[PDB]
Parts: sequence; structure tokens; C-alpha cells
Amino acid sequence: IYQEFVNKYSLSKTLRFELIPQGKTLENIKARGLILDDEKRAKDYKKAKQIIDKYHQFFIEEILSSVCISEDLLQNYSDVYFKLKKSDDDNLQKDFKSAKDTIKKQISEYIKDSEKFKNLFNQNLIDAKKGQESDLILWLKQSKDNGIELFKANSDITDIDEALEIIKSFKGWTTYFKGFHENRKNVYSSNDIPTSIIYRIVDDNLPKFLENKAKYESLKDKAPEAINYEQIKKDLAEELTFDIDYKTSEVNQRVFSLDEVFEIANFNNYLNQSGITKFNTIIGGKFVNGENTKRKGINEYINLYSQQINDKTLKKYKMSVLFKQILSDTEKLEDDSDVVTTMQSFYEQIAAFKTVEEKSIKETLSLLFDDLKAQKLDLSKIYFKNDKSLTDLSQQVFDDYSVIGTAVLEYITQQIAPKNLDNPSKKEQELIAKKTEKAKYLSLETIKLALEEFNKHRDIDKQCRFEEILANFAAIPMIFDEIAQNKDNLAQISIKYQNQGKKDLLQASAEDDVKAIKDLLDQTNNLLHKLKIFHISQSEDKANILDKDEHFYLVFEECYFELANIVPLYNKIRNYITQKPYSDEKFKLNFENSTLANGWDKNKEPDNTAILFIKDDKYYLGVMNKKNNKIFDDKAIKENKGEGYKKIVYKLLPGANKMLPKVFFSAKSIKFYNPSEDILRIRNHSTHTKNGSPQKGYEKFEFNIEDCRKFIDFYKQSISKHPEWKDFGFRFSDTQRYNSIDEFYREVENQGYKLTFENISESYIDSVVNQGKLYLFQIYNKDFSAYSKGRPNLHTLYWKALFDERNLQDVVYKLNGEAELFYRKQSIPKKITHPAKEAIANKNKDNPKKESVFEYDLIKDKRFTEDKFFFHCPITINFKSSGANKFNDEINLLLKEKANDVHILSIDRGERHLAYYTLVDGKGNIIKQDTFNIIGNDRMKTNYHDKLAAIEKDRDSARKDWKKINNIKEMKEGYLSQVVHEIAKLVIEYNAIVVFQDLNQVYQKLEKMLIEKLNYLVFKDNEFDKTGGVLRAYQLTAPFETFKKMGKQTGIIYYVPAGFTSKICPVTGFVNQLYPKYESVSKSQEFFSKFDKICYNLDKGYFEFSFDYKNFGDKAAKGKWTIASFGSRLINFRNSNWDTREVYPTKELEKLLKDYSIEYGHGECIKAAICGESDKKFFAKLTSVLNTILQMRNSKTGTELDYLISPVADVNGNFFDSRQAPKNMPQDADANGAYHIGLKGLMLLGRIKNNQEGKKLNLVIKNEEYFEFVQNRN
RNA sequence: AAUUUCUACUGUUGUAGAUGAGAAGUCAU
DNA sequence: ATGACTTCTCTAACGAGCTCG
DNA sequence: CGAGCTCGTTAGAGAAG
Repeated sequence: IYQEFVNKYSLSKTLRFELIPQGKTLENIKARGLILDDEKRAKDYKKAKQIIDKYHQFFIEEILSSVCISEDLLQNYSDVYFKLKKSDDDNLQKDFKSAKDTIKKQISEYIKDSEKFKNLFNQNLIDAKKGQESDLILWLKQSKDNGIELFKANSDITDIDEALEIIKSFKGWTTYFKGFHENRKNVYSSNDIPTSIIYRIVDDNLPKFLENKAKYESLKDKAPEAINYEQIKKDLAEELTFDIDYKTSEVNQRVFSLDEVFEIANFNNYLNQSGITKFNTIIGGKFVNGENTKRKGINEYINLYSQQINDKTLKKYKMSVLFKQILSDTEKLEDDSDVVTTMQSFYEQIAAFKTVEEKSIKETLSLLFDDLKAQKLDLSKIYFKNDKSLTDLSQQVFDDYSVIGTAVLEYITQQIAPKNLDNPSKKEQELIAKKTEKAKYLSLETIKLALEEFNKHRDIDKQCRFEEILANFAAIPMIFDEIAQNKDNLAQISIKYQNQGKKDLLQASAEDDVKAIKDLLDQTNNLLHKLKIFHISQSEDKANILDKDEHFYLVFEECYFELANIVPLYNKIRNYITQKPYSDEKFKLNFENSTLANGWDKNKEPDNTAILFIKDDKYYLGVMNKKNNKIFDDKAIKENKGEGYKKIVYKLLPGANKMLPKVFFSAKSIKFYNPSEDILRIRNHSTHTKNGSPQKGYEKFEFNIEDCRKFIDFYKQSISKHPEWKDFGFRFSDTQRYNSIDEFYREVENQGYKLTFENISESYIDSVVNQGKLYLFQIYNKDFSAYSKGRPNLHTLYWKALFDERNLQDVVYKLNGEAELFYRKQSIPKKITHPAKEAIANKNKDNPKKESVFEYDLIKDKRFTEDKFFFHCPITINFKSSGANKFNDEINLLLKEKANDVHILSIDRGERHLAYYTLVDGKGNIIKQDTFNIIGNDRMKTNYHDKLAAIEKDRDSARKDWKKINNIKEMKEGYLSQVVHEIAKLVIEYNAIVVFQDLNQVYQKLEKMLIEKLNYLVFKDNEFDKTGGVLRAYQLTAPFETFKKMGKQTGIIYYVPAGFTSKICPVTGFVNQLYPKYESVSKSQEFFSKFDKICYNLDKGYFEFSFDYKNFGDKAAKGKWTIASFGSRLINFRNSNWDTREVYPTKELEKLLKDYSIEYGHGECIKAAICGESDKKFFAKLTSVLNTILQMRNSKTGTELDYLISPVADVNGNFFDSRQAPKNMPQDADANGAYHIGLKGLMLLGRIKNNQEGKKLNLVIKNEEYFEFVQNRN
């Protein structure tokens, strides 16, 4: 049970709303320029960061290159890594810490004491102080306007002279940058973070630079290669000027060599980005636009050394690639003109695209398509590939299914011809061990050798040979004339889409015009489908030449090589019409205020300028204007103490590490608080802390419990003297029972939150709104109306419990600050598409109602058709008792008293069902069992595989007229969200824990949506502030960190290994790990000799193969089987007509062993009759029998009929077909695919109810443990 | 086809569920 | 071209700096 | 020039598979 598992840790939601402009606020908002003069700010703030991160680049350009030389200590780090990468010892894993925290401090002390660093993260960046010049404009004007570096030209901003007009226009706005001057302290950081530029060099360039020099001098062994220092260094000459030197001393102008490279003392050259562009250039190889190919590189000599030997081990000493530096850069057609201008420019390349013979596409290619029609030329210069592309010939001209496509394989796979069988069933789970290269190729002479034998199989001599199709291009020049005739009809849609910044072609008004270009995309659409019939892919078997000539394939690449832009264009404007209309920017409203609502707090209300209100459960926002911002001071509230709205007194104490030593020990009020001798002594040297900083100008001494618990005693003598903070009613614990400073601030910030209500009369608000000294908005969604028949959302079941009375008894929902306001521009013209009162037809066919009346109108989507405000407002749930470390471990200690009580869930994947839960109790007897297609079971009961069953057939829409709007691209993710609720209502109600598939696409995004969707879980129609309510409710899972470190247990969703659950009988537990494969005739006979007795059931009427696995070596498991030949089993085949051909077990044997000299009706061992039999035709159709004597899952044309059968009997002597099963066994081919996860997981409650005193107990399953366990619940 | 936004709906100027937001950062099925 | 995954804050009050007093 | 004075810093605790 989970009834004691409430109130565990702190979250950070973001309740979002829409703001309704009430009174006449939006008259005033458009009266002054606060939206027109917005989004030239808030779309240049987001364009300011190409005038600051074009300065963080140029800063790192001169803090790591010329300077910051961590010289010769790299040899100290070289020694602590090569010896460490074999051995994990305390002699060196803590000396791994040595040059870890030495090189960074050798760097970061040069970072934090540098030239431009100090005046970078304050006001001195943009505009500093009166008379002085700030660093950025000093950089931009006095270094970059004078020294003209034309690098603003490579962006959307025109020049530097306009760029300065942005920078001056942020004067006064430099606390609107507390989200962007947060992500630059963590670029020059020095910490355990994966973000910095110092983590980049010290932890992910240097430890992958030691691997580069260790495998460079090993490459100097067996090195005869013509590396460019042996022949020519003019190639990498200007690229390797190298006016510095970090080996001995800097030389003016000499060019380095390969001796300088990979030196441990020359890594100081290879630190920043300007130099990873020279490390990974000598390794990489530069391009030259002087009619040159790619010049020679180091790993282009490991290919030039392989001209002498073809070693697989030759490539293992190549050069890797170091990463790119943080924030440096090298130096989705959503434009409506580019849909027409691309093909309009692409249409112009036909007359300008010429061949190699000095003629045009028509001036030379016209007569070339009418000369070799007799096939007199060498038509054997072709090379195909027999993987997927071979079916286009017979599927294009023969119109067959499994006849012409199966006549190339047997002649090609029998090259070396080591083989006897096929059809590999497992296949689980590995790719390769060392290497494997064999054995086949692709060409056209095998088509002459495999189809030419069938060319003479007809009666008459006018059949289909391999050479009777050479005249397919008799009008190759005239075929382009059809696309040219469809070019004159483009000026209308080009006139209809003449606007650039509109995106006004994929609207509903251009619905009929979409056939003007989608049907216009048919003249070049199908030709590209046939355009791949003149060039094979790179399916070469290590000798990809194929005898390429230049006679027949001379002018093909000169004209047809330019035809790939239709694949670029038609493959580029697919999602342009597919995409739904959103077309916004969703930009932050400021209301002319760098701090719009950082915090809703009373002493700083005239600078956040944002107030909330309450009137009869309709929640309000109030944004004051800045010029009138003291209009709710203490004066104008004592006057207007009337009745009307309510008003919010949100009083806050944030950062008790940052606050209580801010007021008590600073220059304004230290004398009134009067610190003593002993108490200021402690805070001088940080004596009350374990890692706390001292006052700067001291040194960190020891922690003392005596010099900490007396320092907590100071704080009970200065908060009470603070003029306001005495009113919180702090009630601390006794200072004998405070352990340190961490267990004291858990009783400051868990009480520094007071929320009271002081009434404001309505008539006072209406005056200042109409005058303009407020902006009153309304907090609104579906759940705030009188048209609320039933259940609310969660983002309104929360907001109605921020301001609640029962919230403020003891706070479990703390309003946070930091919030913003957003304004979305409109993108949809309102066209109604459902007029008044008429009959409207449904779309759910599971409905006891077929029509709809609807007096009013219903527009397509009323969201985007209205210019709406938006308000995002964070909270912090379980604010007073946060923490919950070791939360995987804490829920496991919950279970130990709770044995014999908690039932177990289970969830598959699939596409036959989509999931299949099964509530397994402690003893395998399942309680519930239901699918997840019919879900949403209130009374509507919609169905979900059936909706996919046409969107499984989605690959038809965008092909003809380029019109695909059918929602695969979001429905995938969205089905799972309904499931999340429905998993969860079972979890709590059945005292249930959850298992899953471990996964050691939307194939893990369900499991994503049960971690962060059981952070905190709340049932809407549960009793308020009762055991699972909205205040006190269920937190069961620790949050999501990664999918990788998700681990075996991320809460109560355990995991079991994915393999061997879907082929198992429930009552006994067989798996066919034995793989009958038929290598050869006698090479199967030793398998049949290993059986116990292949007798017959004269008493029953079916064969049986008694067997034990241990006489074969794999090894699977241990037990006397006696498998049988009972149930009717189905076999699929090549569908296209042939998808089901049912084969009986016993009838197929009695046809076959009776056909040979084997008599069997007596009923004893028939070993030596089979073992003595030695026919080619016998065993090939006998191992295939036992292949399908054990194929326990059977479809019919799966789906719609996919039941369960099972060979093996039991102690009852009974088999198991699913149609004669009771309820407490599985039912389908995914229900047995889920029930074993539902008892592989049951021993994860077998371990945890019996966990050691040693509290480590891993949750990994070895396969033999399960394979024994399931067989032995009996 | 109505939404704080997304999917699915008629569940009737909405019902049932879902929900963490901004701005950066590297990098890969 | 989407999914990965590492990081910030989720903020009141003091105090340098300011326009004048 | 002490009031004022509006906007930017600045006070800096703590578990670790």
C-alpha cells in the first residue's frame, strides 16, 4: 500500500495560462507603441546574442591560444592515465584527481585573473557607468569598427554600424540578462560540469590526446610511407605558417613538421578551436578551390599504405578526431518563395546544363538517344545489387510477386557454396564477434546467367530474353519536352505566392492551388522513380570498379547528374505542406520593464510591477505601468480597504545561505544588529561550516559543533529585531538539536513564505485601469467558466490550491517567481467551416449517436485564430519537506514489511496489440488482464489500434499531389499519454508495482512518461487534502536523469531482460534454444541420435520426441521434456495470395516416415531407423518439421487471429491451447509475451523481500536463473 | 471540430487524459 | 533533419551610484 | 551633500554509485 508515501521531495512545475485583457486594458496597450515597441526588443534580445557570442568567441580566441601554457605538467597527466586505463588502483585513481585538479587550476587561475573577464558579467559589458566606455562597444567600435573585420556580413544583421544600434538600445536592461549571463559563467567555469571550455580541454581533449600520441609513434614502427614531409610541404604551407612554438621558445616564422606534432609539450598549441582546425586538418585534409581535389592527410596515408597489404589490422592505428571547442563555429525550407524559387531556379539549369561534348542537354543529348537502339554497343557494362533494388525489373515489366524475384539468389549464394540450410530463427542477440566477409556480389551477367536460362523456356522464339529491351529510350530528348510544357503555368502561383515573409501557400485558401504545384510535381515526380535505373549504388564487395567505361556512360553524368535537385526539391517540400500551421514567435512581453515579475513580493512590487488578485474564484493578474508603479503602496491600500477583489501579500525569504548573512553583516545595519566578538569570529573563518567560504581576507579553519550551534544562537537574536521578519512567526527547533547549518536552513526556507489577503475595493481598481495605471488580466482556461460540467485539468487543479486556505495552514504549494508574459501573433484567418445549427457527423464509430446539432459555430482551431496572452508561473510542490536522496533505496525498504501484499504489473510493446498489462500477484495467478487498444473507458470507449490501422497505411498521401496531412508525425507520441493515466489508476488501486522491458522511434518514450509523470501523481476526483489528494498525494518514482543511467530500478518501475519471454509455455516453460538447421545429411543424424526415445502414442495418437538438453552443448536447462505433435500449427509464406498454408503435425510425419522404409506403429524407439536413413530429401524436410513442431506462436494472417499453442505436456498430461484456458493464464501471442515479464519481475520481488544485511543487492538477471525459476513454482 | 499547449473526441460557447518553462551547451538511432 | 544529455535561476534586500537636495 | 535614489550586484550551506 502507498497510504504513507506522501510529501517526499520538491518539484518545479510551470502552470501556464491565458490572460484575458479586461477593463479596457488592450485599448491602452495599443495606445502606446506595448506590443509594437515590443518584439523589436524581444526579437533583438535574441539577436543580441550574435553580438555577444561573437565576442565570447574572440575572447577565447585570445585566452587559450597565445597564452595559458600548462607546460610540461602534461607528462604528469600522461603517467596517471596509461597506467590507469588498465588498473583501477588507489595509487593512481586518486592521482587521476591529481593533474585533474592541477591543470584546471593552472588554467582557471589564468581564466579568472585575466584581462577582460572581470568586467564581462556585470553592467560594464553593455554600458558601464557615466563617462566611461564599456568593454563590448570598446571592442565593437575601437577595435572592430577601426580594425574592419567583416564578420557581421556572415549573418542576418547587415553591418557592424547597425549592430551598435542594438547595443546602445539595451541601456538599463541588464538584469533582463540573468538567463544569458548564467550560461557564460558555465563556459569559463571550473567545476565538475560537462559544460565548460576547461572540461573540454582537460577531460575530453587531453585524455583523447594521449590516445593520439601513443598510437602515432607505434605508427612510426612499420612506417615507410610517402608522408608529405618526404615529398612536398608546399601543400600544407600557408595552412601551417605557425608563427609560435610551445616546445622550447616561440619562433617568428618557421613551419613546423610532424616531429613537432604529437609532442606532449606541444599540446598547448592544440587547446582552443583555432588549432583543432589544424590538428584535424593535417589529419583531415583541406579542400582547394583552385581546381584541386582533397589534399593529402594522415589518415589518407593509412589508405595509401594499404596499397601494399590488405590487413584488417592495418586500420587500427589511424587517427581519431578531437572535439570542437565550446561556443565556436565554423565560418527546413520555411520560406514561401523558396518553394517556387527553388524549382524556378532549378528549371533554368536545363538549358544551361551541358554535356561533355561542348553541347547542351538538347544540343548533344537529342541524337544520342536514337543511335544504339539495336543494343549493338557493349551492354554488359552494368552492375546491379541483389538486396532490395532487384525487384524493380520484374515488378516494373513482369508484374509478378515471388516468381521473377527468386531467380538470382541460388546462383549467387553458391559461389563458394558452403551451405546446407537457411531460415535463421535466432537471431538473438548479437551482431558479430571478430569479423565476417562473405560471400556475394551484384552484376548483370548473373542476370544473363540466371535469367538467360529462363529466356529459352517459352514455346515460341519471341519470348522475354535478357536483351530484348534495349530501345526503351527512343524519345529520350522528347521526354523532357513534357516538363517544359508545364513550365509556362507557374507565373500564376508565382504571382499568387509573390510575398516573401508570408508562408501563404499552405493555407486553406490555397487548397485547390496545391494541385497546381502538387500535380505540377507529377511531371518530374515519377521520372525520378525511374531515374535510378542508370546508376547502381555503392554495393561493392571490396572491388567496386565493375569495369567502368566512358563510351556509353560518357554524357550521362553531365546532364543527369544535375537531375538530383528534384530529389532535393521534392524531398525538400514534403514536410512544407505536411506541417500544420503554427507560424509564430511566442515572444516575451516585458511591459517596458527589465524585471517583469521576478517575484511577487511586497517590498519590491514597484520594480517587478506585477500583482495577483482573487474575486469569487476567478483569478486575476495586475501589471502596473512603470511610470505609476507606486499605486499600490501602503498609502493607497489603507484608504481603499473596501470590498471588491482580494489582493496577494506574497512575502519571501530566498537563499538562506545568501540572505541571513546579507542583512546581518553588511554596512547599513551591522551596528543595529551588533555582532559580538565570538560570533563575528566564527563568520570570519567560516568555523560553523563544513565547506563554507570564509570572509575574504581570512582562511578556512576547522568545523566546530561548539562554534556552529552558538552561531545558530546568533540568528535567533537578529531576525526578531528585523522590522518585518518577526511577522513570519518562525518557530525553530531548539538549538541543542541542530546538527549543522544545513539542518537549520531547512527550518528557515520552509517557513519564509507568508501569503495573506488585504481587500481592495472594485471601484478603486476600475479608476486606475481606465486611467491606465494598471493592466488587469484574467487567468483562464477551460476550467474557469460557468460552463464547467465536470472534471478540471491538473494545471487548474493546482492553481486553485496555490491561493487556498488549506494550502496556507502548512505550505505544500509555494508560488515561485521568475515568471514571464507571452503574446502570440495570429496565423489563421477565421473561416468557420461549421455553420450554425446544421447536422454535423461524428468520427468515432463506437458511438451511440451519429450526428451533432450545435447552435453556435465551431471554427477549425480557435487557439491560433486569436491574439492571446500567455502566463507561465512556476510552483514548488512539497515545499516544506524536500530532499529524498537514495530514493531507489527508500522505496525498497517500504516493501519489506509489505510482503504478501503488493501485486505486480507488466507492460510489453508491439503493433498487434500496442501494450498488454497483466496484474500478476505473488503466486503467478493473474487478477486483471486487459489490452490497450480499447481505452478511455468512461463511457466513450475509443479504440486505438484501429485508428493506426489506416495510418499504418500512411505511405500513400504525399506521392501524387504532395498532400500528406494525416498525423503520423504527432499521433505516435500522443497515444501513450492516455495510457499513462490508465497504467497509473491500476498502480495505486491494486497496491501495485510495475515491471517493464529493460532496453539494455517512439519505443522508450512511454517509459519516459512514467518517471516524470509519476514524479507527483494526483487523482482529480479524490478527496481534497486526503491520502491521495491534491495537497497530500503520491510521489513514487525518483525523477528522470537519463535513459542510460535509468538502470534496473528507477522507482517502482523495475526492469527485466528483454529476451526469451515470447516463446514459452506457461505451465512448464520450454524454449526452443535447440536450433535444427540441416547443415548436411549425416550432419543432422548425430542430432537425432541424442534423443531419449522417439516413440509413438498408440494410446493417444501423436508422435513424441522425448529429449533432455544436457546431451547437447549450449547449455540451456535441465529436464526430461517429452515434447509432442498435437496442436494445429500455421505457417506463413510469400504473400504477394500465399500467406497461410496450414500444416498438421502428425499428418506430416505419417506421410513422411511411412514414405521411406520406417515402420513405426508398434511404438518403441525409432532411433536407428532414422539414424540409419541417409537421404538428401528426408532430413531437409524433417528438421523443417521439428522446426515447426515447436513454433509455439501461430497467426492466421496476423493480426486478427494469433492464439497460443504449446507442445509440452505437464504433470496433468495436458497440453495448453489458449482457447481452452481459464482466466488466470494468458490469452494471446502478446499476453504470453507479457506474463513472463510479469514473472521475471516476480523474482525481483523475490530478491528484495529477502535482501541481505549487506544492503547492496543488484537487480540483474542471468538467463539460467529465470529458466529454472518459472519451471519450479510447483 | 472548440484546448494553457499537444494528441484523441462531440464528451454540446466544451468533455476525458496528459503535462516544466524560457535562453544557451555540446553531440549523435 | 530529431533525440540524446550535461549544466544555470525558478530572488529579496543592500549598497554603489545617481539626480538633485 | 544626507537626505535620497533608481538600478545592479551580492550575500554564498549541502548528500554523493
